[PDB]
Amino acid sequence: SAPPQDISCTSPSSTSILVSWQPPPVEKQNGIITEYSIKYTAVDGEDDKPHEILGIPSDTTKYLLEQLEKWTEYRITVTAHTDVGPGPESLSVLIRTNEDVPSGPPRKVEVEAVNSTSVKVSWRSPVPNKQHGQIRGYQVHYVRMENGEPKGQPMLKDVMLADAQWEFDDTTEHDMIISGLQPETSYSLTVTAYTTKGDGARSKPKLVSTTGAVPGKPRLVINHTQMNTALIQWHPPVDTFGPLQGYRLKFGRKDMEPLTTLEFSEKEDHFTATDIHKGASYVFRLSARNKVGFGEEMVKEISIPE
Repeated sequence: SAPPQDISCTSPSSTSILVSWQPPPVEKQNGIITEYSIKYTAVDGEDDKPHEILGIPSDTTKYLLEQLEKWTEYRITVTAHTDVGPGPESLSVLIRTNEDVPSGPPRKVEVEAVNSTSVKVSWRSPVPNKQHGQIRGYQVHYVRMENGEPKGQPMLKDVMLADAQWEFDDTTEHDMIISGLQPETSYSLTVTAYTTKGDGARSKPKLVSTTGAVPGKPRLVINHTQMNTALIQWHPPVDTFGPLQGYRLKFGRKDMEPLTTLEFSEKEDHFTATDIHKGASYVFRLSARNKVGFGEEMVKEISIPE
């Protein structure tokens, strides 16, 4: 006898497969067809047991398999029955149900401050058996926090993978800098992965704050003193953003490199520079530091008249 023909399987959802067939050629049948049956088995699935669709009407040539596993392969045959019994089963067809969105978050989310206007976030792909498809990209969500609660509107940055690193994305080490942020401000960051079907589960939010700002520029006062010296005095910036910790002075002949670098504590606010000769130009560059670091340098060049 002849089996069903025109076997056609398609997946309309991540958990379903539409099976289609036609009766065997009537000139090649024997008895009258009375029903169809389907055999379907998840290959490599959580449930590897064969399942069946029974009692399909003789005039019915399509049937929807449902409650299948997401993005999973199924091997399928169709069999025609007569009043005698079942005939030979069709050729075997294997297709995979559709992709879905990831049910797991990106793995290993880590955050850290960069400077006063930016933070860094790192992550890896979701657990492979929770992706439900080829990961196509990620979205980093971040919202400004105030007293432990979100204040501003959330923003996002989308990262889309290139075709070249679809295949090795489980080994790619992902990271992103978010800039354009406010000094000394807390942000709550989440990361999602996406497939073609859409966005998946979000990581558990992680807090990260930008650093504080560095101090403003100090003010320089310069005097010509005896024996080819100059008294270099300074005043702290009014904007220190916390306790000042010291100063850094770079000085020497103008354009002549390298300059001499000296550091001072916050308690010191003058220095006598030596080898300051009449008829030459000298540069002084002074920055102030807090625990974050040094602010911009106040830069002054002086020329001693002859």
